[PDB]
Amino acid sequence: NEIPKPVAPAPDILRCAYAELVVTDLAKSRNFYVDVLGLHVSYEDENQIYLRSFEEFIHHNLVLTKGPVAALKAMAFRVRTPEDVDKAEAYYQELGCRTERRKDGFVKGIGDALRVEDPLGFPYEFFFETTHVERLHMRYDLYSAGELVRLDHFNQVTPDVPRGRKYLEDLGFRVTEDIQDDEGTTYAAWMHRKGTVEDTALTGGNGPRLHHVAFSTHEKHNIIQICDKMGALRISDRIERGPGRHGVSNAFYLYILDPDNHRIEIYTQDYYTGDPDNPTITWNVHDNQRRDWWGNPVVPSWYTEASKVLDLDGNVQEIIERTDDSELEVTIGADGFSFTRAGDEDGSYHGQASKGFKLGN
Amino acid sequence: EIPKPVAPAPDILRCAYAELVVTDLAKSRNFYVDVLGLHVSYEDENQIYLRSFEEFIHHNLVLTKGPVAALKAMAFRVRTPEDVDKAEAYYQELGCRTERRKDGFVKGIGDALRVEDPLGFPYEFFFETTHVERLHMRYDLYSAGELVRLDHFNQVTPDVPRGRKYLEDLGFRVTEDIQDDEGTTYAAWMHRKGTVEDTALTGGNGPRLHHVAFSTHEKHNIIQICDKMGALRISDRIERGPGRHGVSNAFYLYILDPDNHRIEIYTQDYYTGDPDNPTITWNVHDNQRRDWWGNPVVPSWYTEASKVLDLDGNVQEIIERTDDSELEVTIGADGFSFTRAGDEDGSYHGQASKGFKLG
Amino acid sequence: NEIPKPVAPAPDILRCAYAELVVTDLAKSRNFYVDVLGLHVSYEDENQIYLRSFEEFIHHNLVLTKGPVAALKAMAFRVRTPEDVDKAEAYYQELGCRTERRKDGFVKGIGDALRVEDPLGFPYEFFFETTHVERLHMRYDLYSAGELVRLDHFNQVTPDVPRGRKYLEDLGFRVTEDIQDDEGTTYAAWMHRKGTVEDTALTGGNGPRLHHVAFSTHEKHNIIQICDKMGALRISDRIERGPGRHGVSNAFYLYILDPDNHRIEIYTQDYYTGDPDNPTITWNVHDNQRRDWWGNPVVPSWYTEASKVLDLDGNVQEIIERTDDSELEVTIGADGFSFTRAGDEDGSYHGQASKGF
Amino acid sequence: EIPKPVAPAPDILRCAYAELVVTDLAKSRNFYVDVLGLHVSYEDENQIYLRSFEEFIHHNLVLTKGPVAALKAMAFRVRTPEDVDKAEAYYQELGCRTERRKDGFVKGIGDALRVEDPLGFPYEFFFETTHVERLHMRYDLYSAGELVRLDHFNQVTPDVPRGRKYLEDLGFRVTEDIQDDEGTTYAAWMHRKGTVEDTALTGGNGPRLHHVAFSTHEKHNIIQICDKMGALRISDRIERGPGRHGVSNAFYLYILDPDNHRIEIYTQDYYTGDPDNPTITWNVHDNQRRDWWGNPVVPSWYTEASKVLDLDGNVQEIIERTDDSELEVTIGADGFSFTRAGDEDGSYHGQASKGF
Ligand SMILES: O=C(O)Cc1ccc(O)c(O)c1
Ligand SMILES: O=C(O)Cc1ccc(O)c(O)c1
Ligand SMILES: [Ca+2]
Ligand SMILES: [Cl-]
Ligand SMILES: [Cl-]
Ligand SMILES: [Fe+2]
Ligand SMILES: [Fe+2]
Ligand SMILES: [Fe+2]
Ligand SMILES: [Fe+2]
Repeated sequence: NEIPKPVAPAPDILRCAYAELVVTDLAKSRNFYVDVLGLHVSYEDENQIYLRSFEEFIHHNLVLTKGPVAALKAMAFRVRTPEDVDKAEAYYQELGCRTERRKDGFVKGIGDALRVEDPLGFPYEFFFETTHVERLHMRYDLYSAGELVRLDHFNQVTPDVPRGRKYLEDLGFRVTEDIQDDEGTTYAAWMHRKGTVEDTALTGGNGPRLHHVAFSTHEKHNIIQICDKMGALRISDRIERGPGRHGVSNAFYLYILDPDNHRIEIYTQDYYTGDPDNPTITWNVHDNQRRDWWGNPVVPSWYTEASKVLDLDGNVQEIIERTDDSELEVTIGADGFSFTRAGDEDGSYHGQASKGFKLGN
Repeated sequence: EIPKPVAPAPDILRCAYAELVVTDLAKSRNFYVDVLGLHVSYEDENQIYLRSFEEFIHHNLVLTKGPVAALKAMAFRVRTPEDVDKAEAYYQELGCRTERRKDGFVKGIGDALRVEDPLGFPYEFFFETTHVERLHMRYDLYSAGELVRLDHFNQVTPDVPRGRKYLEDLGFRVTEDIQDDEGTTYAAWMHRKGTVEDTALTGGNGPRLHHVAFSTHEKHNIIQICDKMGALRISDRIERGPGRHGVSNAFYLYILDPDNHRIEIYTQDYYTGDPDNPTITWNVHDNQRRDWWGNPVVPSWYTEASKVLDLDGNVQEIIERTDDSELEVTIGADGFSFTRAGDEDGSYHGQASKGFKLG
Repeated sequence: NEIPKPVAPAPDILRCAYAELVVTDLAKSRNFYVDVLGLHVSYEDENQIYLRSFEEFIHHNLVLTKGPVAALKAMAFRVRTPEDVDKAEAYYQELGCRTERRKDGFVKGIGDALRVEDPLGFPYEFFFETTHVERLHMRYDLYSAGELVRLDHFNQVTPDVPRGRKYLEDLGFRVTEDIQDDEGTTYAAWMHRKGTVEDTALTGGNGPRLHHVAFSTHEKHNIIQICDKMGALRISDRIERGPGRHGVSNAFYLYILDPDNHRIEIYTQDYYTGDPDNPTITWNVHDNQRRDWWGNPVVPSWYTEASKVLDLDGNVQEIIERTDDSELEVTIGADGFSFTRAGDEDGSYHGQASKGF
Repeated sequence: EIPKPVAPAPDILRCAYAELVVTDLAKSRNFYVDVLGLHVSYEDENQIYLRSFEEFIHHNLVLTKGPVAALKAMAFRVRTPEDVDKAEAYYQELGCRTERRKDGFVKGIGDALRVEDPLGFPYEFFFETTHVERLHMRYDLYSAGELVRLDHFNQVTPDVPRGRKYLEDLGFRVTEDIQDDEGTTYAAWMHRKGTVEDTALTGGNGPRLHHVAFSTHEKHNIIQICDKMGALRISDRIERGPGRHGVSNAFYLYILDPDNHRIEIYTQDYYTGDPDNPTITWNVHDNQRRDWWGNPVVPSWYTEASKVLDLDGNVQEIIERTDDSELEVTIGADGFSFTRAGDEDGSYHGQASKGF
């Protein structure tokens, strides 16, 4: 059921800014994000770790908060002015959503902040005020071979992609690419404020769940190094998918799994989307170069597994099942189909994945 | 067992070129020149002679039109003219068929010996070759995917220790191999030129040619070949990869030519030229041995390979492997692999890694 | 003399979009930009070549226009809406600047467009409407080892940097980085709309002149390849400066010279500036890591040479002399000084450039 | 000329390590370990032993505390234990001073011969060495600037042809050199291991050690060294580069340690292992021979180099080059260079390139 456009003006959103993830063992999670991935510690204590990327000047891009149930607690967007936090509150109230306003922040290093249970069941935060820290962008004495330089985007699993898409468009996100079929189904969409392919993205599936948080690197070899290091640490089982070239976004990518199975994407070298008539690219769901441009098969966990999300009380949001067709099922499932060249039987796949693989039992 | 000759082994420098029989010369040319960017040393209606960016000998690859795609010769350069005579005496003592041509079998090679070796493979040994313009600083020509050297061959043969011993007598030194705990050898890598490999043995029905490998300068050059193949909408000819190898530590990719000949693109293995270079043995169930990142080995990699010819140009008969199959013991329905030895977490039973089973 | 802030609202400027460069030999220029640099032809004829980068979808990033005097004819910024072109027109009219509007464009592939002689003497164009073309961002069948992927920025030589900076700020550009000394002089400033370090930048010097136009690559090796190719073509003398790591911007860079001596920068991997309180970085002019972070010396030509610019009638703009201190003189001239570590005599340079020259 | 011994030459595999005397061990450690990321094989209060990422022999660099910074030994590994005996006979026949230590001069080397060679350089030959963990897949340790192998040495010596013929007799093959039309040789590069160089000769006053070179995997690893040096505010210790070489075709950088020992970082030269590997001669006036992009060579690169020690640890006396100077004929007041031979456009007279 369609989400109405409020009369109240949308807040002016700059970018994705940070996620707060609940984690079950804080020391194990620190080992992953600090020792394996090289994120920089802005603050920590016995309950939380606050981490930032190489080029960041706001207080953090990631808060790890200890709790009993691993989940997304908030995805936070920075807004352009303090007054945009008021606009966000009015906007979401008009939408009939539950909201919570804290003048001195939910997490350290953030000031006046609004959290909301959005119409798709996701916990969004909007804030302007944040504690500036040392921007480490020229600290090459600290630079790692796998350095994560920026927070890039979030990706959300939600059952009805068009419903979500219209709501985000009204909030001022522009869709850059999407995946559809010839029968009216949308499987995924990507949308931005900051002028890259994405600040958030919708993946069709049971939800609300958080698919991933993405960080970028400077160069492709930096992503290769993360893989290499995970091999040396004998944690290659935590590399879920990749590395690859995306069709959607044209980025070089890797997906890995934190100790609570929160999925992290490492990403580089997408393209500029800031013009308001930026061409929207629609890929057909059966095109086997859409997700991995080289045609490598998409691991089934990538479609089925995602993180729980919390409501404003800290309880897990109940999952609503997708009734639209499943991307997994129509591409690599038993009645699935994919092609390399449209209309060519050669290099097509019927009821199995590419490259000689089938879905595991 | 293959006996060690009394005659001295030829001093082999390196792998030098392969002659591949191809069925459609123009389609093969499109692949090797237009897609992969190899440099033409000579061509006519019957053959295309190709070299890599840094080569100075006449060629690294000869594509010969013929009725049945196959490997016709894998050629090693020897240190001196006299080493061709040494190769001839050596293989005659082994009781192999040999053929000697004072003026070469292909253009740009002089005095050369071809043999049907004890494993059924057509080896060539030569010294003399026509030098060409070494293109190593021709950055006006350099591709985003530039292939810079010929690196190695890889041969499929049923009995790896038997082949390994024979190659050792020939002066190749084993760098890495893959074994299990009950004494089966699945693969071995061996060199002359001070890299991980000049040729390599993969256990399987043979003789078949598994692949020919070319290097690039950097990892991104390999990524570009993938990217270009997607743009050309030939991603279905990317067989496996890209990845980081366990064995060799090289960054890699496997692609298939129009006759299904497999080409590896490879970079950044390590120096093995010291005589006590430490050998590395990997367990066959170690899921990081082939792809260090644990990505699954596609089953065609284990099953498919090119035919090889005898000196008459007929296809060599295949002999079946009786030792255990790497595919079966790792990714088949009774297969298993681990991430950490002894740890059930990150182990895979009856399927491949990353959530796939065999198609 | 301070440029006043209009009552009229500023246009919403998205980004630098294209430059129109007058060149004297269209074929020689084509050889440089297409054959050497690999830019993509959107359109050409006997008078003009329209070129774009690998990831662009608007008609072009660079127009080469044959003419008698090599010069910048227009530096063009795209605005957010058609109504922003009206805003630009009112804004510059209130500034008392000469303006010209053409509903059907000045160059092919651009629709309704306003050109102005701006208060610093530069020919700015603002436009929204443009013909979309095939975006080549996944055409890896065409991708060059030196591929130029985006237009990034322009850099302008102007005698009074503070005066220009205030005007650009009023127009909506935000200063990301600058170079000053301890005596109240500003030598350079960088400023943006699109959320990178720069869409345009001001270099203190006699002006108006165009210092350079900059294009991006994906990776540092792509810039190295441009140098390697120029060596192979035996045109290494057209490499002016670099490659290097910038202090200001933190980008990896290269400066080369086209056949009419128009300077092109190749640039990669600066940082995100889109937050409105993005911290502004000020360097001291004597800091020998401010321009090349590795302390490589800046050749004098980089400071003294720059392209002519045209007025709306196509005539060369008269050059006004800088009276503020010269960055060349104070760092590498006879009485110049630079340091590696502030306050350390070791690694400092008196009356000469770094690294032995 | 240095006569060829009748005794057989030792079979030399490769350059293996250098022993550098340093004046302040902790400062040197900071440079080679904390800045450059070399891996500790052993240390104590007098010495630090260091290796590159892909090495399995005990070390590639030994830093020894001493009163005067100098090269103490440049060591080549030989193929067999018997090659040490061959090296001893060979240098004895040459009339050179030698010292054999059956248990080595430095830790992790066994039976070793040091010699004061005919050019005044302290060479070591050894086979026996303690194997260590080869770190080539320890990506948990890998630095953004990782030094992966020892590549070569470069020696300053007054008479390049004399040194070249000596090295050829020892089995080194020349790959590239720089000459002029009058017949002067200014520099030569020569190898055993099938790369462009294991050692190289630069014309100048000598014996002095010009540099020791380490390789990286990729060009960005070299860029990272420069960026790191910037961040550490020691950019003044970047001497020359980064660049593409003409000779060798390698991507390069030169930096200076705390005692002004020069280290090259190098990647992506070409294969030279075939015995008829084509030799490349550049003209000294060709401005792309050293830096392919035509960037000027700073005078310090031609004039400055490290002292070397004799076997008593005293500094070797230096012999002045009497052949023409490459500095003088290219960038000095009467020098010149060209971009394109015969073209005055892109030529530099009495001046280096690019405006200096
Ligand atoms: O299959 C793997 O990944 C192991 C391996 C290593 C080096 C090679 O050259 C090769 O062809 C295969
Ligand atoms: O000076 C130059 O640039 C030539 C050169 C090539 C290879 C080397 O290893 C070296 O030290 C110097
Ligand atoms: Ca359908
Ligand atoms: Cl995807
Ligand atoms: Cl600069
Ligand atoms: Fe993503
Ligand atoms: Fe291989
Ligand atoms: Fe610039
Ligand atoms: Fe060197």
